[PDB]
Amino acid sequence: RLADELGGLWENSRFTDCCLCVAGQEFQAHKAILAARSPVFSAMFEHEMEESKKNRVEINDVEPEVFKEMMCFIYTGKAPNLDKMADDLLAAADKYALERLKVMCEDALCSNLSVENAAEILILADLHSADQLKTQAVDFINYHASDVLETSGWKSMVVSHPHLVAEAYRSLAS
Amino acid sequence: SSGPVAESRCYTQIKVVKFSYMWTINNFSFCREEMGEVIKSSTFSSGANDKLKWCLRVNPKGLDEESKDYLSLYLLLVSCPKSEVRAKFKFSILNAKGEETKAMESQRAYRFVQGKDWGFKKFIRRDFLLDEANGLLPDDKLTLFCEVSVVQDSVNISGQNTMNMVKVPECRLADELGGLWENSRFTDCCLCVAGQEFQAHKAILAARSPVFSAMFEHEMEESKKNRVEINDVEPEVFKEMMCFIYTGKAP
Repeated sequence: RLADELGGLWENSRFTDCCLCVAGQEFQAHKAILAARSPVFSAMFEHEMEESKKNRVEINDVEPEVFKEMMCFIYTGKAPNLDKMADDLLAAADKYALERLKVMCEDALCSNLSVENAAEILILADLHSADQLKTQAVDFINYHASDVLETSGWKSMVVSHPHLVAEAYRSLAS
Repeated sequence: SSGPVAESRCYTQIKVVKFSYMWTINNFSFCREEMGEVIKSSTFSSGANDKLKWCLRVNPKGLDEESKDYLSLYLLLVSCPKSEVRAKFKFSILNAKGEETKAMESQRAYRFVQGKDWGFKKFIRRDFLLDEANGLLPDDKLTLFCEVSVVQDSVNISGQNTMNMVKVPECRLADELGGLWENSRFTDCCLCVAGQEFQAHKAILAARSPVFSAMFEHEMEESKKNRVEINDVEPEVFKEMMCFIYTGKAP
């Protein structure tokens, strides 16, 4: 019943302290749990904002359908609707340095690997600074370079991201 | 020195491409080729690959003196791409009704090469064929049915299917709550245990302890929100209760 307390601070919203905003939409949330579980938030809340603009902040970088999942992970400590839409939740988690959610998102993406989109997964794993997902994507492309190469995704990644191709070649070497 | 059996390191698995060819000799009683003269068929192929092209070959009166009054039927490999086939074969004669009778098989796969023709000398006696009571000549035609089967001895195999990883979805939920206590991390309201000073939050207390929620919200949140005195327990065990409510374990 651990998760349902703390979740009760979220669905019922239980007298928060500061008001967030996701592209105009209104959300209410605390400061203790954010600073505790998200280091970027902790450095954010204390430095230059708590004195002047403490009430109002604009979070103008994430979509709300995944903001609900990030802010039912930070509070309740588990993310139910993760494997269906794990592609952008990894980006959100890595933006605010939520390492544990990052690792579950990497596991979810790694378990959804396929030949038709391994280039996209490699691009996201390089852009979002993943390591385990990068290694697992490199191994998967090494095994299935027989048929991933025909896909348009590989041509896009070759034209746009040379160093990933070079790193895959270096890994496949020896 | 030494030299025993050579291992293969791979399991033995083979291919078999078995097809057929039906050949009709119209007016066979009027063909009249003498001793030692052949009558070659039309080129036929399998269908899987047309690299190999075959063609049957009859000698209406058997070649050599041993087969003086026999029908000698041969299978010939016209053209192959400089490689040796290992095909099996069997011939048979369709009767008038439709059931092949004089089936004659090759017990093993024979090695074929371009221009090399394996086959059975003395397939059948001429007199038994022309008897006109066995019914192997419907309307004076001869139907011959050859069932080739090329064996190839392939190696089809797959290697590592490296599985999705990794284990250790490590949970470190206690360290975080320990960090609200040891570092003491800028709390919001001040408790008190018999004069002593402790600092603590409001969200976690209200969430996990209903009595705390009722103290913080009813008649207190307006005037005395910062300071409350818990003046009924000794601190040496209060520290264990309030390191249990947060971290979820009492050492």
